[PDB]
Amino acid sequence: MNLTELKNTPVSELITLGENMGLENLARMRKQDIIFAILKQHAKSGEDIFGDGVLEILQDGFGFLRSADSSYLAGPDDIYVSPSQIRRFNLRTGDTISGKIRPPKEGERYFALLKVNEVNFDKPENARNKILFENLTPLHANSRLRMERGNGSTEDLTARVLDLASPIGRGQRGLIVAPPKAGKTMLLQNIAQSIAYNHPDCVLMVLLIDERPEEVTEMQRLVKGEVVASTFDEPASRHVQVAEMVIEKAKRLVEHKKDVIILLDSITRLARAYNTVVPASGKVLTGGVDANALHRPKRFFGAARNVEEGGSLTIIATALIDTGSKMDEVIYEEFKGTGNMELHLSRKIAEKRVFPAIDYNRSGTRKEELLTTQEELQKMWILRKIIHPMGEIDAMEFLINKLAMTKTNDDFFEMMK
Amino acid sequence: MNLTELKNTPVSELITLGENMGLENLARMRKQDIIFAILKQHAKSGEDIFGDGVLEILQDGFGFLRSADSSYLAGPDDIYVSPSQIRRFNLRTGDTISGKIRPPKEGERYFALLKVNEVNFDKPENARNKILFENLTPLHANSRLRMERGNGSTEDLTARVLDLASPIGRGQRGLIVAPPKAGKTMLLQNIAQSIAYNHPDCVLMVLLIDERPEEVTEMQRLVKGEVVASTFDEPASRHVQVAEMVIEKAKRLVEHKKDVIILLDSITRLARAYNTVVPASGKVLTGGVDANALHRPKRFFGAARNVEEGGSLTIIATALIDTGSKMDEVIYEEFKGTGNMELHLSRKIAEKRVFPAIDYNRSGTRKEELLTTQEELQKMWILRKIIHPMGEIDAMEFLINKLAMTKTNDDFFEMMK
RNA sequence: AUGUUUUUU
Ligand SMILES: Nc1ncnc2c1ncn2[C@@H]1O[C@H](COP(=O)(O)OP(=O)(O)O)[C@@H](O)[C@H]1O
Ligand SMILES: Nc1ncnc2c1ncn2[C@@H]1O[C@H](COP(=O)(O)OP(=O)(O)O)[C@@H](O)[C@H]1O
Ligand code: BEF
Ligand code: BEF
Ligand SMILES: [Mg+2]
Ligand SMILES: [Mg+2]
Repeated sequence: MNLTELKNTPVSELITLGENMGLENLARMRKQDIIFAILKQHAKSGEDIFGDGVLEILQDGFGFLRSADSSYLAGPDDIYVSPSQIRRFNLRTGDTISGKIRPPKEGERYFALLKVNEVNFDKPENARNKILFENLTPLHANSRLRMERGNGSTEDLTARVLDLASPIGRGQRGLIVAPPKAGKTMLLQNIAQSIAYNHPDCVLMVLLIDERPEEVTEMQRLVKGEVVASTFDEPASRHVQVAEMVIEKAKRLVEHKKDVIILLDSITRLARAYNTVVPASGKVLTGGVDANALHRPKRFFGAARNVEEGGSLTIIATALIDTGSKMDEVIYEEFKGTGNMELHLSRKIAEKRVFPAIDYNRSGTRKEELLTTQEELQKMWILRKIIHPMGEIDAMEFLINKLAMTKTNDDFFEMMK
Repeated sequence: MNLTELKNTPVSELITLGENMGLENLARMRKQDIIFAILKQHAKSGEDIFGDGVLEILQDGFGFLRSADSSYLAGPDDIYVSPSQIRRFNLRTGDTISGKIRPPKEGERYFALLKVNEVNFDKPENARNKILFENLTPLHANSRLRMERGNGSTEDLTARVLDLASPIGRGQRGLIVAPPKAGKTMLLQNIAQSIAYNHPDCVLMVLLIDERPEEVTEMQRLVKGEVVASTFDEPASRHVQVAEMVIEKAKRLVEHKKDVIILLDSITRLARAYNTVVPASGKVLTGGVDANALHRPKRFFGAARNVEEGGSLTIIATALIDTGSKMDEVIYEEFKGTGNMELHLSRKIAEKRVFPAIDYNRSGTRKEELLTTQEELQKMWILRKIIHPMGEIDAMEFLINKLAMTKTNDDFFEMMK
């Protein structure tokens, strides 16, 4: 008796099971209400019920166990967590809790937690003694997260160009700067697919705030990982809540020496949401940005770091420029002094239908020698010195024509000499 | 005895009928008052009266049935809908209701609804069980909505250029960016005529907010569809109300697997109206735009989506640029990074009296391979690569001179090779 | 109202 197991079951089988259990007509009923009635009827027989979810401690002291399939939205099937157990096990926002639950009695509206069985997918004896995320020693990117497929596919050209322009390692904090209508969607899809193919052990999390739902359901059915999104039909409060829950879960996972990867596509939208939810202080800067509005996105971005004791946190955010709004322009570069990695995309190259439209000149990675060998770094330096004199479109055409001849970049580097 | 039937009748016949029924002199009376008196006299004999309209639920709990011929304006002949029936049939704003009505008794001012016969042009048993619009899975444009006439007319050149620049499919969410005095009116008229000619099965709705009455009555007598407009003589409150009613009706139609097409021509004017009706919060951004003013137009724009279960919602809005106001430059923009189709028009080409004055270079459609075949996409790519080096005016002249030689674009593509 | 917008290189 698990909550996620009943959530994954279809509607027809749940209706059939409820009709066999002998309850009210479930055809004219919601799936969540059907599951609730089935759990009630199964607990009336004396059997136990189990559930799971991410903890969201409220300001009063209690909390609930949000579900991932609903993008951490307030649902009727949330498991109530008393503050006594929180104080007894030192629980915090983001801790994954899995234990026995019971249906609400007369006068209650949510399931109660009796005994916790597993904390953060581990024993509670290992979670009671742990080092906080704020005390971990940061470090630079040491492990190399190669994005090249290696299967010789035609779509691998984007990953090869990305590796030649800006290699990505564990704990990297980069930025994907690109004007609208440049190809950010396809680039993010390719990055997510390459991460899921090359490094399936890492925890991939794609955050899409204030996006077109069709794109949400497309990304959810395309990438092999977790997708937490919030369409534009929701207020900025839900955006802030989702961002906080995601970053808290990422911190709790990193605290257990896990490799978390966050592919953010709405850093600008997140900053707009934070500027909308912040109370007015009577002081407005140039472009309509509050003085204390960028602090929360600043911390959300800076949360990414590489841990020496174990694990890492990678955050790749895509910033929006040339959107016609001065607020986004002020945000983007305020954040430019940030992202230890900038991958610029050119609109002029995208208009020529030359995919990918990557600005190789302005791209780059700091401390790239820690992720590449000596000969590889020398070859990349020679390639950059050869590409720099040529124009952007000409350099992109040259790179595409030279990478189409071979499958691996090593052969291209060997033929360049 | 139908309301719309009496509304379509002329004034002279209604006056004659009222004089034959033996009532007060109807020559010095309004047509609506004449219809009201005729309905009263006909109901005094014991016969039944029927009406219809779009439901507009008020904040208190009751509602009225607005009429389409009055642009959903508050009229004396609105049918009152009690909240009891709303609670009994789960009615919402936008549901088309058609049932028996009765004249108001002593102390009443509006017609009452006794029994509902048809809901959303369908049986109530099919409307009681339905999936909300917020739960439908979005998708990209799959079905091709070809705009080419095919009759070899001289006006078909605009549709041919539009198809070669940006093909339109079901569920598309585009933008027509053009400075003033460019030819937006003729272009919108041609688009509406091509939609009514090629795809007469789709529900066409043209929304004109804050425009001149002459243009309104011109569009109403030119296109073959529904025209809901609101001239500048009305406050922004009526603009917001009309936009809400139109989008709610569109959502209710899409919920019944219908293909709705909305040709918006005032996205900038709608954003200005929303910025005017929003209460001041003491925080003004660059250009005079409120922080929470663009949220409602953002949702109105993002409502457009393609449904996998059935139906679609297409919204083609025309944004205004270079109007001398910085608010529109932020308002029209901020919207640039939202849609997935931009059809730019050049003022320099319009000054040369070269119609249509379309910027073929900056135009385009994302995921265009889902609406065109392989050979068609290759021919469009070759045409774009040939047109790109030439200047805007030169490319437009070349395209016009090459399309004037033949009737179909297939012959042009075959002759280009 | 100052900042924002005006405003840019
Ligand atoms: N690698 C690519 N190959 C082919 N087309 C692409 C590629 N990247 C982008 N595009 C085209 O650009 C359009 C928009 O790209 P997108 O990633 O949505 O840009 P952004 O996210 O910056 O708005 C897509 O619909 C696609 O047709
Ligand atoms: N396809 C066309 N053919 C001929 N003249 C046109 C065409 N499109 C626009 N025009 C001219 O431009 C004028 C204004 O066009 P309009 O569509 O009103 O531009 P906008 O809507 O951008 O203000 C029209 O009065 C018309 O004379
Ligand atoms: F319009 Be893109 F997604 F920035
Ligand atoms: F003056 Be146009 F209608 F934009
Ligand atoms: Mg995008
Ligand atoms: Mg116009």
